[PDB]
Amino acid sequence: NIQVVVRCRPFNLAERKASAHSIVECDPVRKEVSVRTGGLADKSSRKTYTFDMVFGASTKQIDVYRSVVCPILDEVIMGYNCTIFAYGQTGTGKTFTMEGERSPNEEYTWEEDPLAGIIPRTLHQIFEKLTDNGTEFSVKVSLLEIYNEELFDLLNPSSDVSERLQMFDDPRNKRGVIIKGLEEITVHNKDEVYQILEKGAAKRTTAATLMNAYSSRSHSVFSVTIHMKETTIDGEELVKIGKLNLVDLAGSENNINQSLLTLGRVITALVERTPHVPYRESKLTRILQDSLGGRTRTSIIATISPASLNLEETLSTLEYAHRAKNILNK
Ligand SMILES: CN1CC[C@H](N(C)C(=O)N2CC(c3cc(F)ccc3F)=C[C@@]2(CO)c2ccccc2)[C@H](F)C1
Ligand SMILES: Nc1ncnc2c1ncn2[C@@H]1O[C@H](COP(=O)(O)OP(=O)(O)O)[C@@H](O)[C@H]1O
Ligand SMILES: [Mg+2]
Repeated sequence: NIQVVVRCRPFNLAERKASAHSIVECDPVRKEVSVRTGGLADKSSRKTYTFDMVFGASTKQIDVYRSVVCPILDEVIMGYNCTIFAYGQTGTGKTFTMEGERSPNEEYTWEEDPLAGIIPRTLHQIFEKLTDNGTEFSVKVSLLEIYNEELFDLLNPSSDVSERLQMFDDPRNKRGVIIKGLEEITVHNKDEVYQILEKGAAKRTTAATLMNAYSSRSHSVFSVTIHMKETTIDGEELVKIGKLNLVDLAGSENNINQSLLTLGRVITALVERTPHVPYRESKLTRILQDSLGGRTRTSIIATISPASLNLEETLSTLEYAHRAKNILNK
């Protein structure tokens, strides 16, 4: 059930000018990825894997958004809960896929930037798809990040990062938590998206100075909750509630990341049909417990490098991502 797509990234300038030979190959139509585990391009040993979708270095943001995100957003907009994770080693494109970047030289507007990733495209699309149509709706976002088993709010402008939040269990709905003091910001219009992300980015900078390897070691959860009162062309009024969580995981490479470790152990228990699934063992899996063998529609985007130096890590990531194909939820 859980859908797992692989995204390979392009070689950088340091790799192009250093004449880099991709040890990776992608077959979208065959949904397959091949990794040369040794030897030459003349003759070689290769390892093959089959996923739910595969995107090669040539894949653009728009490609990923139309192919994977738009269908998930329609489900959220149907009153569903969905979650998408970006998993992979540092330098492979987790943040790039989830948030994207800006085109150089102030070339574009944030709505047009071909470099924009999932989070920005998604927030812009919600206001598109709903505004036109006859829908009443509010949009709330929160940005909850985990570093060394502590919780931070990257959107609260009244508090500074160093203030960690407390998490408790939800006495109402089992298998869910309440995070005390976490800000939920209302996005009044599309021209409110940008400044929200501007503020999160800003705070991220301070978090980064307060904590070592922050961008590499933290897990970030950006959630958009949609409240809709849709009045069909007829006159019916459907009240729906959707939540999409977008998770940029800490680098997969290997102190200890308890949330990463637990995540991997939760997948193992799920796919090996073990009675005990160790959710409670980390903040992340407690937060996102419903996304793992829960009533949530989840997708994993595994990001790999094409360079030869990263073979062991890309192998490790493919292997990890293949296994999660066997987790049944919803
Ligand atoms: C000086 N400032 C100029 C603007 C800058 N900025 C806001 C951004 O460009 N973004 C932050 C972001 C994002 C930030 C979060 F906290 C959480 C989630 C997210 F998706 C996405 C992108 C960058 O890839 C983006 C790329 C494309 C379109 C919009 C935004 C930043 F403020 C520096
Ligand atoms: N699919 C991609 N296309 C183009 N550049 C990419 C892609 N994936 C990653 N990159 C680049 O690789 C670098 C590290 O990427 P980043 O998104 O920060 O990854 P991570 O969050 O996994 O550590 C950045 O320079 C980003 O420009
Ligand atoms: Mg990152």
